[PDB]
Amino acid sequence: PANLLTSLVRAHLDSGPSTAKLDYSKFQELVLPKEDAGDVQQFYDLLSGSLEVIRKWAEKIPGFAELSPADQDLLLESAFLELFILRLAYRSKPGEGKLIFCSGLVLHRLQCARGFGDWIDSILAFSRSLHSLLVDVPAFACLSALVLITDRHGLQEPRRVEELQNRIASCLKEHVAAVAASCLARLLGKLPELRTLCTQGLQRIFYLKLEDLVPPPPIIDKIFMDTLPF
Repeated sequence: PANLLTSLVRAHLDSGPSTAKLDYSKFQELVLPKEDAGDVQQFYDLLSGSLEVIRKWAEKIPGFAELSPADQDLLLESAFLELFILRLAYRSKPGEGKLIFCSGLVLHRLQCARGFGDWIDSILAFSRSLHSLLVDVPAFACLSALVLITDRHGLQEPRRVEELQNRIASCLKEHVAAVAASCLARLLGKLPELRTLCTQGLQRIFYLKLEDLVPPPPIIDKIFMDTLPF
């Protein structure tokens, strides 16, 4: 609460690199002057890097393993892209065009751009906007959880998901009051912006599957296919 807040913080901090574990060996500060196979493979590799991490993070959210197994899977699948983006935006340093991935790998915008396409600029724009809110770690630990624990079509126990959402929203509300209510509304406003960004992700994967230089890994492909409402 209390403990909830602390459990949520501990789960967030254990899901990402220590500042000490950052890896700059591939980082190129000046990128020399048409997407190829290596760019597409890296795109899928970067996305796949978060899969196990977000799963283990979710499992540490109190209540989440008390949802039905099918609702756990559906929540994770539906939120994956949004969670990948939000955590990336928050971890990264958009004033330097530095992307920081959950493995600790650091890359410059231009080293990713051909894989991600335009979407990476949209993600950096959202990241600079996220950074201007100066969201502290506890608030972010709640927000990220709220991205995951939210209503989706096909949940078996939507009310229990709603109750867990309420608990976390309450936790966040109280925390924001303690530290400092339009801040709260500003924070919460990032959730719909994130969805709209997730859409450009689905557009980029669609384009890549069309192009078919390298196919998406099975797990990313499944998320894509299951998250299509047609």
